[PDB]
Amino acid sequence: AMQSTSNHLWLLSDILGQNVFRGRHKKTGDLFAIKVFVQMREFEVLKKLNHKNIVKLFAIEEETTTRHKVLIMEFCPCGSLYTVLEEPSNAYGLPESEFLIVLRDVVGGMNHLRENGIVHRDIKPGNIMRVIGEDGQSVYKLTDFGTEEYLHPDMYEDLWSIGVTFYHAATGSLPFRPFEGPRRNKEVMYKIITGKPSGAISGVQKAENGPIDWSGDMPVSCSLSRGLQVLLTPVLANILEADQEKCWGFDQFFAETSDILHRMVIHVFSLQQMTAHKIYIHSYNTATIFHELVYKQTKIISSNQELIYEGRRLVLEPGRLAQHFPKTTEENPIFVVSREPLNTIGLIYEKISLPKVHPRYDLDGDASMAKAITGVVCYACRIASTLLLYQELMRKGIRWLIELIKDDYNETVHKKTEVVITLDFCIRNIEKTVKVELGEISDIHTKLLRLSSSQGTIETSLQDIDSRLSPGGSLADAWAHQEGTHPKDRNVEKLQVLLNCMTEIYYQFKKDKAERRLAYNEEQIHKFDKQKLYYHATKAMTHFTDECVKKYEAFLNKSEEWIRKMLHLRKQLLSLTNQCFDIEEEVSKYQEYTNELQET
Ligand SMILES: CC(C)c1ccc2oc3nc(N)c(C(=O)Nc4nnn[nH]4)cc3c(=O)c2c1
Repeated sequence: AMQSTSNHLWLLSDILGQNVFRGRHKKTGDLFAIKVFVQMREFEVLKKLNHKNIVKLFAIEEETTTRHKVLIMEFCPCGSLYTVLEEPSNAYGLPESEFLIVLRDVVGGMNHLRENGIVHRDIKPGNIMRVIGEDGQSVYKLTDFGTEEYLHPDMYEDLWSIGVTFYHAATGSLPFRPFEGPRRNKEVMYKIITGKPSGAISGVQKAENGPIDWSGDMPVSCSLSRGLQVLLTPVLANILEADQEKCWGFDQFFAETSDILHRMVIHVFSLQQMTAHKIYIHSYNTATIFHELVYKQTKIISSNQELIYEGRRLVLEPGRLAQHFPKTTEENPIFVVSREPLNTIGLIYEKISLPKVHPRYDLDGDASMAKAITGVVCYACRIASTLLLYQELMRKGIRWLIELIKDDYNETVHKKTEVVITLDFCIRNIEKTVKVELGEISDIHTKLLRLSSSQGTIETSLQDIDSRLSPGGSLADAWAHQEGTHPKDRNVEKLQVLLNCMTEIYYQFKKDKAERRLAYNEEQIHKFDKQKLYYHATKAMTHFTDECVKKYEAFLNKSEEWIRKMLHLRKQLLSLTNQCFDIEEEVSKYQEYTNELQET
């Protein structure tokens, strides 16, 4: 039993959205999204609507048995944005690149709809479908053109649900949540929106009939980079208040969003702070503004920013455009160091624990619980891989920094030889004439011998530093390989195994919730795997805090000491080379003084 048309057919079991059925064409076999329910104009005008971010309405037919108006639309095997947000890997926010894709498609689609003049208003993650492009990345489209959670305070009685959708995608949770959720606390919801704190974007009621925790910045669990949060906070803040006097409008919205989308990414890893950062800078900006953003994200003075890339010093000309910078990834960034002592902070993340498991056999409660806990383990896996990444970037940055310091030492050796050759060829060229009026030479020797003495002290204090830049010389990078975690331990994948187990159990509970009840056998399987879920999560957190976190903190403290040692050595070597330059010119005051007398 199924429904058919002149060109398409569909089964009622393959139901998509509740109606829209997953159908096929009678002559080609290609799958289509079949929609089964003045019109003949407003639909044919929707036929011509062609865009990358718009679900192409293919045709309009009439069903066989009921003669209903059936819409032949494009099929999207992946689902909607809401389906993507239901996965545990996005329970605390989408990945950064995926978020940029969502923003680009949403803006690029709504701009086309405004060029054609179609207001959507009800724009939720359920109205944004996701397909797979020919390149592999996702492509999001609009289709159905409000919802109880995405309504405007005045409509609750256009740029609002867009902001709520962007916050939901960036943080994994809704911006305005009462205690018992937007259900019986619905009035609180209204009181939360009419509280319009202007700039703030978040308000969480963490107690029944309690207060509302307001916030203007994104939560710590947000997986976006700090720079992307800096550029994203005002865009949401200015489109989330009931005042039409203080609303941006689509012109300012599209302008600022287009400003964000046109910025290339520069990966910069603060080594002395052990903190990774992404600088969003246009391709036409100069390196001065780049140092400005690096300062605004790391508090490092622009003139003190010394950059390292691929094992070499990197000098950025203040006028060099950003698009001509070397291409950098998350695993091959541009290390920034400074001569000023910097505090060793490390990674900042939200420390979440395991929510307790309930014994009540509840097909809905076990589903929501499994979703929450699996999202927690996903966050623990993300932070685990991020800590491993910070440790490896730390090892590469240190192993490069020691070689850079040794290069500076080698240049100091060059200048030292330049001073020694002149010192000898000027202290003995005078003794050539002495062995043939006495104060003019005695003073010279009493100064040149001082020069050779202090120069010798520089030699000893230099060979001491070369002894410090040797293996095991109270400055070797050997402890970094023998402290924190490594990809050899395979901790990220060790957590990802239990993550796949808990994800399979979660999906099976998602299938068990659709069924209103289970048989006895399937019930006992549901309970057994419900306990195995708790065992998997407990083992995962045990392996996370008692192996990844401890090693990371040991490596971090050790790094905090080695940073002090390295800064000390850098100041010493700088002082020594400076004591090699000012005496390089002090021997220039004597090489031309008496060695060249005046006589016809
Ligand atoms: C249940 C999930 C796995 C899934 C898989 C494929 C899907 O494939 C779709 N392909 C479309 N073209 C539209 C659509 O155009 N509009 C629409 N339906 N419901 N809400 N919006 C919707 C869907 C789905 O739901 C869907 C879900």
